[PDB]
Amino acid sequence: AEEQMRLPSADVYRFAEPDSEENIIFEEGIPIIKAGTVIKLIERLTYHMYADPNFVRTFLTTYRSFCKPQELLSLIIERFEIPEPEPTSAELKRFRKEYIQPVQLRVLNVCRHWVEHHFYDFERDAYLLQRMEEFIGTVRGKAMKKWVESITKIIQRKKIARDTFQSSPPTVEWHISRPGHIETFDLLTLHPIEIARQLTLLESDLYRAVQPSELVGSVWTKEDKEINSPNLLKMIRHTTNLTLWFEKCIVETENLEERVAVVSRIIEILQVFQELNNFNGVLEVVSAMNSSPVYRLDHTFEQIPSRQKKILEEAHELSEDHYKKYLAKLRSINPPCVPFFGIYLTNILKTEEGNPEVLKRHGKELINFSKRRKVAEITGEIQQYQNQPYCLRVESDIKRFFENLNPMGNSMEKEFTDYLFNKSLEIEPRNPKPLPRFPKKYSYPLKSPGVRPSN
Ligand SMILES: COc1cc2nc(C)nc(N[C@H](C)c3ccc(-c4cnc5n4CCC5)s3)c2cc1OC
Repeated sequence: AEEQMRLPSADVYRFAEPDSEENIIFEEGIPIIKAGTVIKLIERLTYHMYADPNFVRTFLTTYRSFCKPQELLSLIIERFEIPEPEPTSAELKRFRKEYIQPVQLRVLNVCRHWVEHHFYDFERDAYLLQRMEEFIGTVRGKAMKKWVESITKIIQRKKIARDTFQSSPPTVEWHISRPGHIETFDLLTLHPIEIARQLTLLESDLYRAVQPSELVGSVWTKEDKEINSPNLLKMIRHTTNLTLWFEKCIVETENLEERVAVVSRIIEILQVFQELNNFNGVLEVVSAMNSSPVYRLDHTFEQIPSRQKKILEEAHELSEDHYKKYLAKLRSINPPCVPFFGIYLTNILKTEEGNPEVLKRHGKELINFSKRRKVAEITGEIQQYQNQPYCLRVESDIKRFFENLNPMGNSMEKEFTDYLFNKSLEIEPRNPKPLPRFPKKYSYPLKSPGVRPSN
């Protein structure tokens, strides 16, 4: 074959090897890559024949699961440095025009996407950014000039990046605690509507901050979780803290009648979450009512009105049969919404545990890229809900109060959840032990203002 001899030799260039079942596999137009060696992945990422924006996006989202950022940069620079063949210039003019120029453009296309959509890599590693500017500095040619500028214009935008409502939002609601009196802020003293509004604004912001790479390769459960998954972990910790705070509010209210009022208020909070389509919020309340300390409180739930029970039961049924009702509800509503985040983590963990890192062919390891695309498709679903701002006014004091929630204190999670359950046994002992009475802890009126706003 003359076309293969037009390409460089194997002893001078590693990205012009023949394709086979020993180095690359395609899935069942543009071929979609099932698996392959890292060399073949870089080859197809910068393929001369066509543009592959789907593969570029998916590669750059997921590559950290099989290749370090330092390795990737080296490999795309090695790819870029295509050696010219020796002289006998008709062959050299075709080779430059039809192979070198396309591949070199495709490498810079990868660099542009890398810096525009995954600049955080270059924030985490300073030397990585120096190398990229070193490489983008030392270039040539008329066609590259535009790409070399566009890349360096994006880099300086991200250096600078380091350092309004459409309609009229509704009036902020208050109840017992007056505006400013932050010492009196609590579950029953703030207004339930406003608790729900401020948590939704907070959770919306945390949902939108999560980047796809934070979820790939289960990196949030590894040694470098705090650097690789800062927004993700912030979102999980909020959910952990809000859930355990609801549970703490209920079981530390030892008086039965006061505890009924606490539980009823949390169900009211959930009602406003569903008015707002904050599903994350709905399912935090559901998680709290189903926890071991709360779910067993039969005396408490006996006094909760039937309509409130029904609402809480209907919320639970969102999760039944692999979240069927939830998923039908989510696709049917209009913006704005906060999707339930927990399901995405569950399904990514099933993809990660359920598929192998590599595929065996003839004793050689090919990286399983279909595994990465599946994970990226799940992060794609996350992204489609990330541009949905709420027409709701921030209240900084209430925001700050829920931002600084720390129900566990200085306790570990297990010992705190053991405490909560032991507290549940104290306030409502198991049969046949009699139910003791406990004195009231609240000096203020327990009647809720309700969930209809003003006007
Ligand atoms: C399959 O088991 C469950 C079935 C469940 N079915 C339904 C319809 N809703 C569940 N959860 C919601 C969030 C509820 C929590 C508390 C609720 C309640 C209302 N009245 C009483 N309770 C418990 C003591 C007496 S309802 C389920 C939770 C389940 O596991 C925790």
